[PDB]
Amino acid sequence: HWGYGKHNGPEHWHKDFPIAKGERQSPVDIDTHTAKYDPSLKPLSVSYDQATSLRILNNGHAFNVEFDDSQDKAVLKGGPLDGTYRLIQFHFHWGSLDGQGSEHTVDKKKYAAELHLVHWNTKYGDFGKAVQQPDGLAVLGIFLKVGSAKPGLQKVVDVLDSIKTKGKSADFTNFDPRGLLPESLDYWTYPGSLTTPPLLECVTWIVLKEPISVSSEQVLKFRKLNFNGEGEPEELMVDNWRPAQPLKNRQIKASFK
Ligand SMILES: CN1C(=O)NS(=O)(=O)c2ccccc21
Ligand SMILES: [Zn+2]
Repeated sequence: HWGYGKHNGPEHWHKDFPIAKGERQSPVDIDTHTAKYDPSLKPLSVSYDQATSLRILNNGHAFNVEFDDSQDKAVLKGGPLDGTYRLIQFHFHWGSLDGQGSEHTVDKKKYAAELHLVHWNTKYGDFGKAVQQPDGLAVLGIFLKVGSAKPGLQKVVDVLDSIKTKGKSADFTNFDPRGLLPESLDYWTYPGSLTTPPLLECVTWIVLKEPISVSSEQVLKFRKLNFNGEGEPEELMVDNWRPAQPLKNRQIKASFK
């Protein structure tokens, strides 16, 4: 099945998932000089004060911190969005080396990692219905660079030992995702897709311009995770990123001058 290896990685995905060669695939390179300021874009509204985290899962591709999305508790609104989008999970993509790991790039620059906060449009009732709609999801993407530690990430880092291998999960309550946000909410936005199979074209991407800084020790602990299950040969969970895909007939809009 699909993964990030030589024989099942991104260049192979189109055989099982032909939408991989579609018209609104993600990620993309953000050419900062070609992105156009759109003064009609509103400020983002990130309302995470009542977020209820539940669990952290190694799914064999990344680790997901999952939230209770049975009520409007942590929501994203405003910006390019119409309506209300509920936080369901976040996860990261990262590299084997600090010079790679992000999915989106900025003027071809690759960051060490990228955080995806995944939200679904409440007008579709559930996540599974939302992913079938062109405006079903809103993903807030945040770049990670290596420098000073991010204090609000440490609780995530310290539980990873307990979910080393595929299929392991651990209770992960009371985690505040506000501790993962940079100061500025300036962003770029474009219509795109999930970045792993099934690669559905259901995402409004909102990518923040300001990266967060994490320490080398923090990202090193991401790289100790495993793609494999327990009792299988160890394959380090690294380079779980899809490279930039053709922009095709899309414009990237900027919220800022
Ligand atoms: C699995 N996966 C990703 O890797 N990156 S993402 O496009 O933000 C995403 C969004 C929704 C569901 C799954 C997702
Ligand atoms: Zn992702």
